[PDB]
Amino acid sequence: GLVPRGSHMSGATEACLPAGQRKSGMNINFYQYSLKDSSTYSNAAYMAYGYASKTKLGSVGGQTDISIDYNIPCVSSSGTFPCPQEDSYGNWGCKGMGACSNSQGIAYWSTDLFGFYTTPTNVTLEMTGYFLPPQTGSYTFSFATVDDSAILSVGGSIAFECCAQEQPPITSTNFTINGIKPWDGSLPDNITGTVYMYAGYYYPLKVVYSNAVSWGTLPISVELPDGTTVSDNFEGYVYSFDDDLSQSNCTIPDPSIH
Ligand SMILES: OC[C@H]1O[C@@H](O)[C@@H](O)[C@@H](O)[C@@H]1O
Ligand SMILES: OC[C@H]1O[C@H](O)[C@@H](O)[C@@H](O)[C@@H]1O
Ligand SMILES: [Ca+2]
Ligand SMILES: [Ca+2]
Ligand SMILES: [Cl-]
Ligand code: NA
Ligand code: NA
Repeated sequence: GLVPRGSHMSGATEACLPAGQRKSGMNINFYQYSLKDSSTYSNAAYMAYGYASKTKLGSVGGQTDISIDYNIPCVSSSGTFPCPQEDSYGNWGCKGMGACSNSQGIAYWSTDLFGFYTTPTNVTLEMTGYFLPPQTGSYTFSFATVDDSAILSVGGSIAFECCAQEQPPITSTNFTINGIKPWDGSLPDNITGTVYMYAGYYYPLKVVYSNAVSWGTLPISVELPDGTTVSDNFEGYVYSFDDDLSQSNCTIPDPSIH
């Protein structure tokens, strides 16, 4: 045939072609989350959108290194140093530091998350931007682990609306990766999700992440169509655009036929 037939049953992921000035990296918004609240983040509506009904603490833009690896302090005999969780032991010490005099269960303030001074022990944050595939094909996004709760969403009308990156969150719960902390706190069923993408279109991307206490972890990766993996540093793949609600042609409801 002259033209491709298109993905079946309108199944292509919606993408975007924003016409404005592209910015490298994602925007990170931070919102209040209560220390040791082990229920709010179990919820889908909260992780999709309800987080933004909490106080907004601040934001930072232009972030290309997006994994989280927050370690609480150990107030040790030799000073205060961050403790990798796997090195913690007893009640409690940190291997190579001896016993720690401080509590695991209080809030701690740090710039570890994106340079923004907040409480990484207890916070929710929303990463938004557009993923630019260099290759047409299947992309597999993954979280290596999740501590405490996270989702990843890809696509127009799923992550956010085309050319409307800065708007309040949309209500879609059609997550690409559902990493929500289960009520009965095992691991989530699946912390990887696949999207078929067409090169050169901008795909809305949203990550929402919550920590309730102590350590926080979210190692983010994507496997490209060519089989290579990009981990943590997404420079060259993620971008931001200021809203332009007036750009009529911004949404591409089916890239395969566009
Ligand atoms: O923790 C989130 C991000 O914080 C930034 O300031 C850098 O340290 C990144 O390497 C890290 O991925
Ligand atoms: O699961 C509740 C909790 O368990 C541990 O205390 C640590 O792994 C925390 O980071 C985690 O939030
Ligand atoms: Ca829409
Ligand atoms: Ca935690
Ligand atoms: Cl030790
Ligand atoms: Na860690
Ligand atoms: Na520290």
